[PDB]
Amino acid sequence: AQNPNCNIMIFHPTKEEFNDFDKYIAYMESQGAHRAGLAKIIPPKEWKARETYDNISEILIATPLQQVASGRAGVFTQYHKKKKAMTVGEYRHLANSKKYQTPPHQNFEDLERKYWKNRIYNSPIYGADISGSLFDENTKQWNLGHLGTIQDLLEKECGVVIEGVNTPYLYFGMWKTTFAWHTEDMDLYSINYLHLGEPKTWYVVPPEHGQRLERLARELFPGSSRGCGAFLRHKVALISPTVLKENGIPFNRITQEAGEFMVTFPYGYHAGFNHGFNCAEAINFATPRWIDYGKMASQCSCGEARVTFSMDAFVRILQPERYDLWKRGQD
Ligand SMILES: [NH3+]NC(=O)c1ccc(-c2nn[nH]n2)cc1
Ligand SMILES: [Cl-]
Ligand code: NA
Ligand code: NI
Ligand SMILES: [Zn+2]
Repeated sequence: AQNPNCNIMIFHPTKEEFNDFDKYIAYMESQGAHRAGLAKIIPPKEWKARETYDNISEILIATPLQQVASGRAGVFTQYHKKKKAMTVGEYRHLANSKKYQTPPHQNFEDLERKYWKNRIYNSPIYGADISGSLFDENTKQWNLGHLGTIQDLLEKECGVVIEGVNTPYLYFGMWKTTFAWHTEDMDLYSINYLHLGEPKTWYVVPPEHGQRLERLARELFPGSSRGCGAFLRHKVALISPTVLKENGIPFNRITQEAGEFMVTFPYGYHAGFNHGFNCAEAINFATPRWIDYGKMASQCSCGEARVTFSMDAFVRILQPERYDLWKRGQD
């Protein structure tokens, strides 16, 4: 069995290997990459996303979100407070202000230590889920706006057309902006390209061990758990690497830098934080190997989670017994 310890693998495709997206995902899996839940892909030197980032300041962040924590430094939830709209140029200036700028630090480990010590005492602002793309239309390899759609994948695997579309999203981050522990909607894959700026640190639990993380989360957030049997679907809970280690939870960590892709695999729980001002682009995708994960994915039906109408067809077709109750939770 490949990659039996479930390490995060890093790949360096050649320009030729970068042509066929789907083929390379399958190749990574043949090497056991999926066992970790996350892989890093470093593009060949010949490749570029777009020519420059000099002209992005006028993009609008219509609803920046302030991420306010409660709890303890290693075990906390966060809620998103809506702020007034601002441009990417305005948000960059805010990220670099004394209030929000990254502190002086020696290396990525020293910054990580500072993050876990101090995150809860600050409330960073970030831009999330902004439909759009920064890949140039002429970039033919690994352009996140031009991957096979999930709806076409289900049609090719299972036989029936469904409604829905599948387009990328942009994210603008600053120091301490935080992504809570989660798997993707319907346990899909995701891919994330860090276009510009400071790094993003990721934590990931192997898919084979995801129920260990779920168990711990129920223990650590007991009121949440009573409320919803899939509360990690709400994407609000943080548990530090120290606490995971204390509890014996298998996990790994890695830092993504500008110009690198990260792929998350079906049912790979992940969380992390941004080092400073940055811009990333991400989208969910499927392969044939996803279909069984999608059939088995937990669902939140308590109301809290709420998602793109595109998830409706996936539930309806893959999970007909659960559909009516899930649909009640979407209202
Ligand atoms: N599936 N979405 C993610 O894994 C994800 C979600 C949000 C963020 C984020 N970056 N700064 N705050 N949150 C980063 C990644
Ligand atoms: Cl700090
Ligand atoms: Na490890
Ligand atoms: Ni994710
Ligand atoms: Zn719920």
